Amino acid sequence: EQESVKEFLAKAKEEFLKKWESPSQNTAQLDHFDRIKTLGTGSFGRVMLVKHKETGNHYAMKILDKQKVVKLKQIEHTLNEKRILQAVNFPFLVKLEFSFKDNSNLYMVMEYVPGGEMFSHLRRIGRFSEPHARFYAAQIVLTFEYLHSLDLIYRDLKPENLLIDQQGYIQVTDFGFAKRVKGRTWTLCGTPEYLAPEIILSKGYNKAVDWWALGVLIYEMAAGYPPFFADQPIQIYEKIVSGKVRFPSHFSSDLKDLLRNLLQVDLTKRFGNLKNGVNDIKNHKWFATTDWIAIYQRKVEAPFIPKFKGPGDTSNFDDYEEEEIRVSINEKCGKEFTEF
Ligand SMILES: COC(=O)c1ccc(C[NH3+])cc1
Repeated sequence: EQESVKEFLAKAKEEFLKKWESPSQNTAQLDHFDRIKTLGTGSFGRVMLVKHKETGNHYAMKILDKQKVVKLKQIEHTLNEKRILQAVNFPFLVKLEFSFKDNSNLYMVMEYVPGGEMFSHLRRIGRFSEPHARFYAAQIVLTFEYLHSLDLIYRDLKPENLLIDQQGYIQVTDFGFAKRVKGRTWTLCGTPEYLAPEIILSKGYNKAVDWWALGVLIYEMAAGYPPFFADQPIQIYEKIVSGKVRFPSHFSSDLKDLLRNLLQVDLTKRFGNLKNGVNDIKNHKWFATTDWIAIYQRKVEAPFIPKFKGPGDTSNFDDYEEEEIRVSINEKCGKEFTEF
């Protein structure tokens, strides 16, 4: 309710809407870049480290195969991802620098963050101390305050999507499930361990699912494993809907209290979804040592700085089979992707 935050968010929304209404398109092409390395791969796309041939800058180029996007029912999702990313601007979101398409693929050319995914660092270290988890959590809280004020739901919070930058701060990547939603939406998406009960139960759900996922993330960062862990998805889902969570004895009382309010099965009682909105989270005791403005301004010294040798270093990412980027001589799926 600080007039300061109100005016910040009002300007943020004005700027977002202008870009949302008139999206950029076709701002580079493939032969402006050299291919370096595959950084990730999935059922309909890949992320490739590339270097711009004129500037020498490195980028993470997400390449989506239009035919596979169609087959796996991701058309609208890919259009969401690009339209949202070209319109947002926040310190903890990876920046989309260029986008374009060709006969075969869609391309989103993002700033490359060489420090790696939080997932790798968390697994390597085991767990994060509460201060370390809190530093990251505060960045997600502010990011969700920003996104939700724009009527955006993120829907893919998990450690793999949180890159650690050169200053040790988070950059959220992968807007593949992000959507502009006034009210409710219905698509089943997200990784099993992070799904809110109302997603599992096929309800019309809202931004409260992001706050649930933050609870899962904070738990996993501080414990080293997620709260509803089980060997198969159906067993995970039974635990999620049950309303039962066990906390390690090393968790502080303040942490347990915050988590009970984020991991609240009843979405109408969940922190982030009450009348006081995000302030129930920002004002919670677990965040008492957090200077929200200093986090936003990146003035807090980070818990650690990833080790890397320079902007082209791939040592914090892992190795994948290197496959061709073939571009068909014939246009595929042109109609479906006209707006991209
Ligand atoms: C800005 O995006 C990146 O730097 C990046 C994204 C995804 C991966 C692999 N999951 C690696 C790097």
